[PDB]
Amino acid sequence: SGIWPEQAQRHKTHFQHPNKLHLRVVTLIEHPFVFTREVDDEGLCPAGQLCLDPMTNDSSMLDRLFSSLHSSNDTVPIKFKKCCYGYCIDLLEQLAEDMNFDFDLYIVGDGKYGAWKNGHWTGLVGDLLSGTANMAVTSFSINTARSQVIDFTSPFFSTSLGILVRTRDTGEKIYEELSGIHDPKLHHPSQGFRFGTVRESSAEDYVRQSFPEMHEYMRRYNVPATPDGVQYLKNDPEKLDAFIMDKALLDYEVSIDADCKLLTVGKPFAIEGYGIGLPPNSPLTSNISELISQYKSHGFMD
Repeated sequence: SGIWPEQAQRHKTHFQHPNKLHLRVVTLIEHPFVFTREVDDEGLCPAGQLCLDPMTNDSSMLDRLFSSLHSSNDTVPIKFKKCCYGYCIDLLEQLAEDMNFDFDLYIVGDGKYGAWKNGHWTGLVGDLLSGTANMAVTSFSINTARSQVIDFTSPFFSTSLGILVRTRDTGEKIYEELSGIHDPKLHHPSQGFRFGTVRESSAEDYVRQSFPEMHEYMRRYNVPATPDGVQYLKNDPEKLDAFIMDKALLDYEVSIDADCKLLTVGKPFAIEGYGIGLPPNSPLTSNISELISQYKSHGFMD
């Protein structure tokens, strides 16, 4: 008793087996990808993952959270513990099972992508450039000037930008006959067409770098998050009109729309791609690429 590996495998590996490599993975606050909810009285997540949100994008805070999670102190408060579940959690679990690495995932304080602000990068790009975060396996659109500061991995899902407008009540029901970026009514507000986008996102930076003259309305109509904007659009007072975002993020919102008003129309344009940020000088990039290729070939990711 004590020397046998099966009898001793209670809190450690089988027999001097290399445990999961502790990595720093970060995710967003988007509900279609990770549904932020509360924990039970025991402080665990049976269906979701033990994701922590400190309400701040501080490197020391996440360092302390990872130091407390590795040890058995369990000093995290009750209301700080969250249960994240969705596509990102399942993908991270599959990657951890197929590559044997630690699936510790924390919630970023800001909850957005992070565009060029104050002459630097915020959100996830700032954490990737600082050196704290090691992987960025989540919804992350590849921008023009953003893919040159960090090494994006192979996009697991070829996403695109999709216009999300409401069906104006008219004798058939009419709507916004938009064709895409080349549409004339998209650049100039057609009869006071309010422009709205996600704050500190890739599409926002793309619009600011392409045509900054129409970015004032988008900056003044910054929404806190995607579900908040969806709920504001579904509300009776029509405050915003344009909700251009990724197609995969808005598909879940259109599917659960009980009002049959929000829908994604228009031809697929501006292929962004859900990239994965990863700092250079890392041998795990090839393994992640091979795993993504295997998932796309087998079809289990779909």
